[PDB]
Amino acid sequence: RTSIEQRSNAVSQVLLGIFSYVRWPKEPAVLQLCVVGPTEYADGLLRGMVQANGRRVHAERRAVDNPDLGTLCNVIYLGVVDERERQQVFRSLAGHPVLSISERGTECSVGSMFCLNVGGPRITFEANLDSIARSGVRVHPSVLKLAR
Amino acid sequence: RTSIEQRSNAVSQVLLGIFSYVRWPKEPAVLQLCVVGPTEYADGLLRGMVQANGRRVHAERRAVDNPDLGTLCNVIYLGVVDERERQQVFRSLAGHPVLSISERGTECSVGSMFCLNVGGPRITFEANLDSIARSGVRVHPSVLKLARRQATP
Ligand SMILES: Cc1ncc(CO)c(CO)c1O
Repeated sequence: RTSIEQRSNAVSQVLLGIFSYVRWPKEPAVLQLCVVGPTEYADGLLRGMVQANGRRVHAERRAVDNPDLGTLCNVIYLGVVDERERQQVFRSLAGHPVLSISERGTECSVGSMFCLNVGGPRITFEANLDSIARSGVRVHPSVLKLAR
Repeated sequence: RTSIEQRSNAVSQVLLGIFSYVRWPKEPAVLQLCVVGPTEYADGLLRGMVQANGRRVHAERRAVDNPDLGTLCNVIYLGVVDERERQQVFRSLAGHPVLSISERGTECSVGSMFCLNVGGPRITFEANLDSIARSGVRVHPSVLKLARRQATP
C-alpha cells in the first residue's frame, strides 16, 4: 500500500465525515459524487462509498466542461483546474444544491466550500464560509470544528 | 465528443502501443508503471494492463517526492504537477532506465519522453529526442507511426 493509497483512503474517510454535516433540499437515495479534473487522491472515492445511514455514494469522473455538473452531481470533488475552468465549473453548479470540495486549495477564498490539504501528517481542510452560504445545501456549523 | 472513461480506456491502448516500441536493458517479468501527480485519465491504467506477449503491467500511484521512482518504476505516467515537483521527478529518473509519458502535451519541453494530447477525437502524442536519448531505454523510431495515424482523421 503506497502513501498515495493510504491518503486516498483517508480522503475517503474525511469526505464521509464532511458529508454527514450536509443536508440536501431533496435527499437522493443514491448520493452522486462527481470527480472533476485531474486528481491524486480520488481513487478511493471512485471505488464507491456508503454513508453511515446506508446511503450509497456513487462516484464517477465528469469533464470540466460538462455543462450538466449541477444536475448530475450532488457532490463535486474538484481537482486541478485553472481559473477559466474553475469559473466554468461553478457556473454549472450555480443555483443547484451541490456540495463542493477541492483536493488542493492554497487559499480557499473562491470556489469550493471545503478545501483539503492532503500532504502532511494528517489531512486537514479549510472552509469557505461564503461558498457554503451560497451553496444551496444546508451545512451544520459543527463541521467547522473538524476544519483547520 | 468522448466521455472520460472512454478516453481513459483509449489512453490505456495508446500506452500499450507505445510500450510495444520500447525495450528495457533488463526486461522485467512484470512491467512496473507508476502514476505520479494528479491525473484525469489514468483510471484505466491503474486497473493493470497486459501486453500482447502476456507480460503484465502493474500500475499504482506514487508520490512526486518519492526518491526511488527511478528504481521502483519501469514506466512513469506523469500527471499535472508544478515546476518544482516535475524537476524532482526527472531528477529521480536520471540514470535509470525509465519510460516517461505525460497526460498533458506541455511536458515534452521539460523531461517527459512522450506527451499525450487527450482532448479531441483521437488521443495524439508528441515526443522529445533529448529526453528519449538520456532515458536509459531504447525507443524504436516506428513509435511515431502510431502518433501519425492517431493524428490522421
Ligand atoms: C522518435 C524517435 N525516438 C527515438 C529515436 C532513437 O531512440 C529516434 C531516432 O533517433 C526517433 O526518431
